[PDB]
Amino acid sequence: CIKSSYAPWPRAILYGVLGLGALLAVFGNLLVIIAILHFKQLHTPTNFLVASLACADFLVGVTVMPFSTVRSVESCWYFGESYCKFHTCFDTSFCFASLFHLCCISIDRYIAVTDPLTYPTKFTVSVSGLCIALSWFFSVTYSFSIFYTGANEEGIEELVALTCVGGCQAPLNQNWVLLCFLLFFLPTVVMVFLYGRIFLVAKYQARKIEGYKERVAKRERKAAKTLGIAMAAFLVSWLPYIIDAVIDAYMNFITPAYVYEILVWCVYYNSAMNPLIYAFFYPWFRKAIKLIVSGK
Repeated sequence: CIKSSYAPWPRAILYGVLGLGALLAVFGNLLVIIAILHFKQLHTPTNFLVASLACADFLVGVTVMPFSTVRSVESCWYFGESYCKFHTCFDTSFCFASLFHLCCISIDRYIAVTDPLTYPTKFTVSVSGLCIALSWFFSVTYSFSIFYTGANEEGIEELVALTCVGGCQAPLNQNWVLLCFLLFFLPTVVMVFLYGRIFLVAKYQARKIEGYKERVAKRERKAAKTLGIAMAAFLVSWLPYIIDAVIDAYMNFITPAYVYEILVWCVYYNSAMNPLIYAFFYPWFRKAIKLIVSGK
């Protein structure tokens, strides 16, 4: 439809800031899916969740990432109008599957920390399997039934570029934006509450071990930084988008297209940081990754 190219200034550093995320989310994730399969020591029921999250994130990195990069910098979608129906249905499922995987990971961590004695019996491969079969089903029966059937555009077509050629977007309407808001919100309160309880337990154990403020301070800092890193990496990536989505539906669609693409990448990018935080932050994973890179 000859839509305005909307080309940016020659400061095209964006390619070297957007493509690196795809390279990370592909290579560092494929290197994690191998360390859980080759080695026979990492076959624990709590590592299957991490492997499933890694696969769901590698799917994003290998399918949606590059096309999203091209669409965001060039603002013109040169890949055919056929894909627009499938591309918008891939990330909508994969990101929510990753969010629910994070929810079960937090639940698992809370169960392990709060209840250490009867941990093996209460959390087996089945529960790990059950967690995986629910999140995926959840990310598939929402994305397909809300986005593929085109039931999210029942009234709003005033965003001149859904009514064009070569334009693809996800303009949630008034009714279904509340459903999306709840989806993102439900698995966040539980995770925050569980991490708060874990931090309180860690502080109590640090208090018990010593006995001196100068000594408890280091333990508190150590126990708080690990949780805060994950909390920030999740919130500052997911929050920006949901806020924008909730504000244009009830609001009369005021949002320049040159920022919406930037905002979406904020949710996407959480993909490049998820494996580097949940896998590489530990000694064991860091040894296996080192061995895989080497000849052996």
